[PDB]
Amino acid sequence: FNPWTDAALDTIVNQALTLYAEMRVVPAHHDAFLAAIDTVSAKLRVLPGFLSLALKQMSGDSTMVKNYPETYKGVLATAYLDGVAAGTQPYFYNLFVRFADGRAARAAGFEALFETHIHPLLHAMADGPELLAYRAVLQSVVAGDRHAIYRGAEEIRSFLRRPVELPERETVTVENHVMVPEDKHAAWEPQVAILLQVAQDTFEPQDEPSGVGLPGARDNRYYRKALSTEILRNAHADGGLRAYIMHGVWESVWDHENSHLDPRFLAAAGPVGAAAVVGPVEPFYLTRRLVVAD
Ligand SMILES: [Mg+2]
Ligand SMILES: [Mg+2]
Repeated sequence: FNPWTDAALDTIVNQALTLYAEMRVVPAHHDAFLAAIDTVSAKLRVLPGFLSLALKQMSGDSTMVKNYPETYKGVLATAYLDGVAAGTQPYFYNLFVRFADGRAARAAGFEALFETHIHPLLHAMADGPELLAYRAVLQSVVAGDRHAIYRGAEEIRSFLRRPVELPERETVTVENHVMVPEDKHAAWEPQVAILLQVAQDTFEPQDEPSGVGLPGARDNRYYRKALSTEILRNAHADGGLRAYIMHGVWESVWDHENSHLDPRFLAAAGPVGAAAVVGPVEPFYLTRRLVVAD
């Protein structure tokens, strides 16, 4: 069940494809792991049809995605960073490798690169047990930012060529993970797309003069607009379930959490959340590497 093999990759084509991994890395292997990612990204960036690569460290967990009462807002905002600072958790890293189309993805030989450079570092200490990675191939269904919604294959490629999450900007990424019944997913996708209009348009206070909003805080309901939103579908159903990630980038944890309290968002998300039979789980991430094509 490896979706990164030649054969798996043969089965898919004319749109952006993301090779995607969720990994755990222990401190003893961390420096080597980042060196390995840098070795791998140098090799990938020069390949035909390569768009971007993002390495994101899980930093906390959204509570407002669950619609807990506002007293719980942001209480796990930095909890994963704290686990690294306590040594109680490994590093959790997700990797996004975006290609122009299936031919580019297929040609890239990513599985080999991963096996050579990254796989050997994904073990605990003794040496110890292998920490298994989640692996997927993901399609970008629809995407958007503060100015426009991107629906065509080429418009979405272009969006993926200019990621906003440059590490030095200290943006906060969210990945809202859900599974929808496979027999419902086609009908559901158009409902999800209204979330991109909400993301493009909504902020608090609504009259903020720069047209972006004010920074969120624990003690207010303000927020700046999302920086970017992208709907990722797993290219392969998991039997009767289809996995999605609503991939968002925000200026801060508080902007995100406060966005979830806005009645405009709640009204639009209600119907979308109705079809989710697993999740939502929506962690926070910091972008540790961002690499674009040469
Ligand atoms: Mg090139
Ligand atoms: Mg969210």
